[PDB]
Amino acid sequence: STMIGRILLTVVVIFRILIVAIVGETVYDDEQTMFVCNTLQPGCNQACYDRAFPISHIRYWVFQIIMVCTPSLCFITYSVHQSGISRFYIIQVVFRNALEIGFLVGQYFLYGFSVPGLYECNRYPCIKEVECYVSRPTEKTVFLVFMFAVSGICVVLNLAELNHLG
Amino acid sequence: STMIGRILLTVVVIFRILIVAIVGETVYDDEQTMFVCNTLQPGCNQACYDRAFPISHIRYWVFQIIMVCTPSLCFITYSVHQSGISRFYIIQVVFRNALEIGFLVGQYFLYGFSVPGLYECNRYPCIKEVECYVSRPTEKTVFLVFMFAVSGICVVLNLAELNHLG
Amino acid sequence: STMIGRILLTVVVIFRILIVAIVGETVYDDEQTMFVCNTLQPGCNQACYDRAFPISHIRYWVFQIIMVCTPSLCFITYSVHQSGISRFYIIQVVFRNALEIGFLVGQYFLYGFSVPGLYECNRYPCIKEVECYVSRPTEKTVFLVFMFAVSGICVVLNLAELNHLG
Amino acid sequence: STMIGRILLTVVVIFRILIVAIVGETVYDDEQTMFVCNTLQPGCNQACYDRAFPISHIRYWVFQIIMVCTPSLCFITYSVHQSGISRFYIIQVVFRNALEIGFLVGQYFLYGFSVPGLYECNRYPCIKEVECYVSRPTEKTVFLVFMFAVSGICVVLNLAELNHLG
Amino acid sequence: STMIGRILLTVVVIFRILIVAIVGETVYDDEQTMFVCNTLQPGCNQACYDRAFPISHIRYWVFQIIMVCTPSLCFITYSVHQSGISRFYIIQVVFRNALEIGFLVGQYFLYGFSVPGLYECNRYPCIKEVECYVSRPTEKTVFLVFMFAVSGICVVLNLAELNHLG
Amino acid sequence: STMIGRILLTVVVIFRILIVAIVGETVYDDEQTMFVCNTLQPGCNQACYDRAFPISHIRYWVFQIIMVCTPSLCFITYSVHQSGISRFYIIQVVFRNALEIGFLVGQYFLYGFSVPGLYECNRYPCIKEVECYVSRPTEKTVFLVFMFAVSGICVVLNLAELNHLG
Amino acid sequence: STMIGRILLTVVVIFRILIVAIVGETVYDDEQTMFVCNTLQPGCNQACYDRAFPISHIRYWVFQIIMVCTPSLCFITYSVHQSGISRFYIIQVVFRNALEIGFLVGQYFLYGFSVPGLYECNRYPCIKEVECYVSRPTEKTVFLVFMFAVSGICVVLNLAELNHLG
Amino acid sequence: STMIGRILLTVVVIFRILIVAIVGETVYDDEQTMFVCNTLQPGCNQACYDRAFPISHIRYWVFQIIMVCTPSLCFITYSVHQSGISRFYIIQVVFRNALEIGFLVGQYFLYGFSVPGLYECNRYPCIKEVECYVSRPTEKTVFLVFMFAVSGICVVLNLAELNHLG
Amino acid sequence: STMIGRILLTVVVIFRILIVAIVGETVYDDEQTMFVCNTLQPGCNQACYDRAFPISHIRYWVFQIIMVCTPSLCFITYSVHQSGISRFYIIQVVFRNALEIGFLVGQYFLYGFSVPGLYECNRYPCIKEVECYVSRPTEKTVFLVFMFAVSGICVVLNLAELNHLG
Amino acid sequence: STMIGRILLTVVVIFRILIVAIVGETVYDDEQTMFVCNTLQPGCNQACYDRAFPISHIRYWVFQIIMVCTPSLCFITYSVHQSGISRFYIIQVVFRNALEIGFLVGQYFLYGFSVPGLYECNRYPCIKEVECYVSRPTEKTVFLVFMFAVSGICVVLNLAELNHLG
Amino acid sequence: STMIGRILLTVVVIFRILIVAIVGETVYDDEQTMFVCNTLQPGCNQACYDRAFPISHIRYWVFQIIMVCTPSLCFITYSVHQSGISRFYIIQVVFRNALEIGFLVGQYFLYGFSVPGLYECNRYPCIKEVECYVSRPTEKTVFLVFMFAVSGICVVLNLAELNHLG
Amino acid sequence: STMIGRILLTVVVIFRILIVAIVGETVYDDEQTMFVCNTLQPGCNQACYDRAFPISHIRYWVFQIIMVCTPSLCFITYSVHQSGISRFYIIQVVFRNALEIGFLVGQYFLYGFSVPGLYECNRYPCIKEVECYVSRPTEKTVFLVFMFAVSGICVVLNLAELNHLG
Repeated sequence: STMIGRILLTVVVIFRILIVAIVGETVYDDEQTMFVCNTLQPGCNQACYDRAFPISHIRYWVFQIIMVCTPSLCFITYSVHQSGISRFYIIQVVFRNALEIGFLVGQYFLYGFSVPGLYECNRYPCIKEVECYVSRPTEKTVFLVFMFAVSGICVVLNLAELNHLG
Repeated sequence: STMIGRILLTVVVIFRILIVAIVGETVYDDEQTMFVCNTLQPGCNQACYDRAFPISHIRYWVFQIIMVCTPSLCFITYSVHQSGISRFYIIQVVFRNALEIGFLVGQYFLYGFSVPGLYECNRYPCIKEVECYVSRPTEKTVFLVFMFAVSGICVVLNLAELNHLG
Repeated sequence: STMIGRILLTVVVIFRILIVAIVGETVYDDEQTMFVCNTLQPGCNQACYDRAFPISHIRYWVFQIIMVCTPSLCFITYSVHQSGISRFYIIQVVFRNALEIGFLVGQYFLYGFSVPGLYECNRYPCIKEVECYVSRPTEKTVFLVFMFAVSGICVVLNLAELNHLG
Repeated sequence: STMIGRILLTVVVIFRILIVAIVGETVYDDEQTMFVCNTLQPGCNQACYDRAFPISHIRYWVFQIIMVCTPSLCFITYSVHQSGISRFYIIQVVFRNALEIGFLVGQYFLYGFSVPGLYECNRYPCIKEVECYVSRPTEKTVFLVFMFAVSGICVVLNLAELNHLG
Repeated sequence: STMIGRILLTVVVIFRILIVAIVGETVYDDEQTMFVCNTLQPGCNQACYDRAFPISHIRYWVFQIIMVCTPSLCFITYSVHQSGISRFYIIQVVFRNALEIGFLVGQYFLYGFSVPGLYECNRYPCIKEVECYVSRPTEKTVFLVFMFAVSGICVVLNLAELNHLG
Repeated sequence: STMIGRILLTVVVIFRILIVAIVGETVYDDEQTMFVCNTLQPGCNQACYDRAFPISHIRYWVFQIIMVCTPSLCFITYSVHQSGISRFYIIQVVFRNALEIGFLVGQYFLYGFSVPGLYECNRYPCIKEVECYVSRPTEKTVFLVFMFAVSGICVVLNLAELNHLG
Repeated sequence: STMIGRILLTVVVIFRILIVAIVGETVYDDEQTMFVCNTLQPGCNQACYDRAFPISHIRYWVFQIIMVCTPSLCFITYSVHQSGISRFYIIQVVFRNALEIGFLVGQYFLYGFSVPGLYECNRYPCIKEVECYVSRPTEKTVFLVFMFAVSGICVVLNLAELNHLG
Repeated sequence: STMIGRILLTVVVIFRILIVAIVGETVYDDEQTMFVCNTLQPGCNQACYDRAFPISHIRYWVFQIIMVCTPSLCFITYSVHQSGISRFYIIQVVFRNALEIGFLVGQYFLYGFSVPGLYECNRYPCIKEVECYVSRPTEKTVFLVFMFAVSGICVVLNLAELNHLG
Repeated sequence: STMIGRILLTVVVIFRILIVAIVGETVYDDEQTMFVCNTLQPGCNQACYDRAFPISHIRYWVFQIIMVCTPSLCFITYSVHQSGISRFYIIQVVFRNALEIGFLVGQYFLYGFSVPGLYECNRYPCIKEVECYVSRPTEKTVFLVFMFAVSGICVVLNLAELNHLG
Repeated sequence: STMIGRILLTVVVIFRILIVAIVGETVYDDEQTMFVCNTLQPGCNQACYDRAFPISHIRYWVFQIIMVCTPSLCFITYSVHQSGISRFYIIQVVFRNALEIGFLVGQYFLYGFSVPGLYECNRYPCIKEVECYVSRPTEKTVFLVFMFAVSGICVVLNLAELNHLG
Repeated sequence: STMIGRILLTVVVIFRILIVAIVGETVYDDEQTMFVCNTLQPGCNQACYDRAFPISHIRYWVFQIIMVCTPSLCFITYSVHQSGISRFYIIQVVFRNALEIGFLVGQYFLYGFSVPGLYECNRYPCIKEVECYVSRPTEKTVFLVFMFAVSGICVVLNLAELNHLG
Repeated sequence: STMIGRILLTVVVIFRILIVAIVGETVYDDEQTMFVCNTLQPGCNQACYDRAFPISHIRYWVFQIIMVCTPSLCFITYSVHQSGISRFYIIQVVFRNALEIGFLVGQYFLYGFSVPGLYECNRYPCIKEVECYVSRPTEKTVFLVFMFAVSGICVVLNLAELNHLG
């Protein structure tokens, strides 16, 4: 039972990396070029876009992907320099669990579960409140849901292994 | 008879991957830049494009290509870790068959058999119904038909092998 | 006499692949951005471009290049799995001949021998007949002629070898 | 205690290089295309952009990354040519410390701790003072803070090792 | 004396290839985007550009570079298949000489020795004669002269070796 | 004393190549797109840009980098073919010195020590004298100074080694 | 009682003429210049304006004013030529009554009682139905009501006098 | 019976003059400013407008009005100079009849009975045939019909008087 | 004392008429051409202008001027037809008083005492609330105050005369 | 016979004045606003219009009309001051004849008999020769012919009277 | 001496009225259409024009002309009604003097002695201070000076007559 | 001889007034709308037009016409009030002579004898010197010459009469 867990964890990790690397960068290419607001004021588009999307999804996902694989690099470097291993194993497993749970919660609190098509903006220099229109909301919603599902699976597997070792 | 089946399956898979990888990404490059609607309303182009093409063909095809090759990766990882194999063989064959049939049916229900040149749009903020015009419909229709034919061939071969093993 | 034939065939094939790969993709880059028609109607440019150039030359050439090298891949895979070979040799030679002749005839019937500088278009929504102007006709004509010559040489060599074996 | 220091230093260095290389170049892509000032004067945008951002952040970071790894290259070349090593070791450690502290102080004095959204410009040919608007200030602020934190960690580790050797 | 000739020939060939490959493709990038004519007629820019520059310099140079190295590929393939060699050596030397002289003469007759800054155009649909303006004439003139000098050196060396063998 | 000279020369050469290769090509990307002159005359921008910047800095630097490493290639090819070496060593050292001094003097006479922000242009078809505005002058000035310093260091080291051998 | 009727009739007639002559012509001056429809189709504005306002109010009112005073001119010309008068008097009174009632009914059936601010148009070449926006609807509504009231008063007075004579 | 004929003729003449003078000049004010054709060719609007409307209606009507009152001026001048009168009376009546019939027939042959909303134009420099759109067709049709009716009434009355005198 | 009252009343009336007639019509000429709102929505300018200024000041003043002089016309017509006069005198004085007081109160309730420079508009099709900018507010405020003062003087004089007669 | 000559001369003169005064000024209103040339050069329209039409037809006709009636004014002033008359009569008749013949010949030599629709212009700052397009050529041709006919009639009558007096 | 004073006063008054009436209204026609400010802000032109020119010169001059002739109208009406005259004469002379002096002082305090070509504006919604440019400053300065001189002459003459009567 | 002088003077004066009044005002209508300069600077057109044409010709001519007829008005007013006359006659003749000579000299010194088609302008805010283009130079030159000739004739006649009286 615990034999297949490692295989499934590795396959899920590789799948997530490949999906993020091959396709993600071209959905978000024209995010700001195709953002439009109903106004004649110079500088309102910049402020309203910056308020609507403080950090892009793809930047967050790349950062998370790189950060969640650091314990393995530390373990490999330690083993290479050596050339209490179980203590290092346990510590790295715990750290991986904590990092993954933290990142999942942060994603939920940053983005939610959908991308709406309209936005209401009231930042200077825009006069009172204006309405702005988003590009490709449906595809971005699908991406959000898919990423959340994959991260949940990863968390479940890590908890399973942690409870297996005891 | 069953000897040539594996060779033909491998050749078809490689051919599909190469065709999708080398040429597909540049037909769909200007999909939204060359989309135009007859109107003066800001934000109508975004809504009508999003309603006409919820998910691009190329995204769907890349996802399908990556997803239909996961059982082989699982088998290879299992064999590497080992260094009832027939049980794994049978299970992976069954899973491949199911995944391919599901993806083919999903493609048919998502896209149909052609891409029309005109589109009729009635989404907010567009007033009543408007007419929009598509880029490169004929080439996209040819691509659709070619992909459907290749996927059908793959399904036929997988069913043949499944019935061969028994 | 038959010794040099194989060398010349290989050199011609490699030359064709290199020529298509290095230079072809940048002549056709701006095909639709620099296409213009004399009109004020929205959507007329899309329809007239789609009617004038249903499939781009470069797409056809890439498809042909990939398709005409499949018998070699099948032969290599068969030999690798084995690790009546002459029957496979004869069959693959025949198939290569048929594929090359078919593709040459298809090219002739699709494109002809030149690219004109003006086009007359009468497709909806354009009112009556309009005149449109093409980008880089002379270079494209040169490319067409060069490709036809190379394909003819390849056909001649394949027929020579087929008659040599008997 | 001193065993883990080298591992952590190497991991931090690799992390910084990867973060700068993979994501940084695409945040700053449209820095000058999306810079706008409220005026009708030709040439005012160029002058005001040049005054606001004399050197881009990414150029400075690439230069610093390349410059802080030169002592290692010198050491490797010396060892290769040889094929008082401790004297070279001490000297290169000292030089690395000095370079890192200098670069950190220079960053602080060049950029500060945030990127504001508005800029006030009074350079010829602009008449009196004008107001200009910046692109993506929040993301750039986050990047600044992250880079400062990483560089501080590196400085702390280098000082720790220097005091360890004595 | 004949020892250094081969070394100088190889170095010159590699230098020419590197110069053409690294820098040439970006001087000619905006050739047609920055071409302008003084007129209000739609379609006049296309016709006048096509008449002024039938084939780009870079296309011609790439074709020549690829074509002048085919005898070496034939010789290598012959030697590999073998695993009267002097007859092949002599024949390939003669063919190289002929190809290089032909290409040099063709370049001279196609392009001349300079690129002027103004062009006078009288092609339909332009009314009578119009004046058009070229991009980056000085750099292109420098490139032309440099390429001519290199090709002349190559021709001289090939003739030297041909006379050396006798 | 003469041991470290070779190491420092190699490190400086590699540093210069890396700096030119990684960052230089993107500072000069928009040189002509963001060049503007105060006028209504068609064709004046082309003439004034061509007069202000006959050859780009990056082209000159790439050419110099490639040209100053040819003696090493000649030496390596000679050694490979051999498989009076000191005569070749001395000759190549002398040639390297001459080439580097010539290129440094040429740079000084071509470009000077700074890039001004305004330019005064009086070339046909511009009427009398006009004023034009440059993009990113400060960064280009910094680049100029840095390159001059590096080249001076290289010249000093080469002269040192030449005097060392005697 | 019948003495004041003639005075009131004359005063009302003069008042109507003055009101129409002095102010009416400048409310309707920009009727078609400030008419706008939401579309990109050439020729749609003309068709939709022509369908919304077949005849301008001011043209109708001028025609009516001129036509309702013809019997007086006929009577004056008859009297001048003479230089059964009661028969002419009765006949002209009857004709005036009939003309005024006919014109009032025609106005009601042509225009109604208000001018709306939006219009829905479905005439060729407009595609399907479009929305258009009117200029100065409130003032035109006030004018309509005022004119109707005045005409009603005139009709009442004419009927009163007709019944008075018997 | 013949007494009322003169009165009715005078009243009709005055009515026609007043109608033409007060209202006609402002319907045709924007005839060429609001004329539009679907094309990008300079000079096509001028040619197509000139071909569609060689002479404006209002010019023709003013000319006719002035020309049909010349016999009265001649008669008055003759009487003033005198200060066979019946011969002059008869001659002027005949001339008036002839002029009025000629002008009515000319109007019918020049303009017809309606103004269409679309026009098809094939004059140089327009390429092939184009479609153009007219301003205020309905009002102009009403004007045409009204003028024809009035002129017919005038002709009938003149013939009546001519037959009365005998 | 009562002798000068009539003279002052006549002079004030003539002064008001002259002031309104000579200068008023050219202050309000460009009221709608120079009205601007900050928005990209078609049709918002029309709605917001119509809501801000339902009836122009000049139209109201012309109507009032014409309406307040009708009793004099009635009196003159009565006297002419006659060719209890005191009863008519008293009645016309009373009617003039009532009309003037009513018009003054109506002006106060319609317009107030100033014209502001900014307007806030929330009418369909404008999205939420927008800001619009007025032309020549100061001059229009001066006009308003001047007209109010003149009308007040007229009312005072009419009341004085009414109380004088008793 | 000579009695009717004076009447016909007066009627013709009055007719010419009325025709020129009422209609002529509005055909030529938009002469320069609707003049267009195919070019991008600033200032070419002004030069080409000034070269095509040095003096407008209407200016010439007004000048001629005023100048040909001066002898009558001189005669009237002489008679008024008096309050050899035949000598003045003869002299004024001769002067009128001379002035009319001179003006007719000048018209013929200035304008010819038609107005063409296209014009070829080669004046600075236009580059080489350009093509320009005229407004309302047919109506202007009709006007030219009509004016020539009227002037010819006037000349004939004046010569008739001159020969009558003897 | 006092005889010529009245004649000169009348001539000066008539001259001033004629000069103001015939030419003044067309210098100020395009005051706001040709007013321009260097900015991209909507609504800044309106505010800055309103602040620079609160009341137009021509409005002030028309008001003054009408107001300074009221005493004569009062005197004429008094004389007509009469059909102590010296008391009225003296009173009207005094009132004329006071009105003229007041208007001259008001002109000086409102406008000064020149119209500058540049204006500096700092009113909302303009950001900080902007620069605006005036139309026809020199002609307006000449007009100002001429009007001041004429008014001064009038004041001098009125004072002369007042002192003459005593 | 002196009898005809008065008649010719009156006729010339009336002719000049009529010519200036009927035609002059419409040649200069579009003087500033059709003035263009080759530049991108806001405010340069205003400054350059104001420098080229400080006072319009028509304003100067109207002022001169009004000013040269004041002595006659003074004489008429004196005669009317009277109802040494020769002293007034002589004085007014002298004053007329002086005024006419002064105005002619002023015209010559202000305008010269022709209007050129190009203008060179160097006023702030224009950068250095720019070129501007004038509207209708030939017609304005003709007008200048005609006016000068008429004024010269008037001066000659006035001097003749002055010498006649003695």
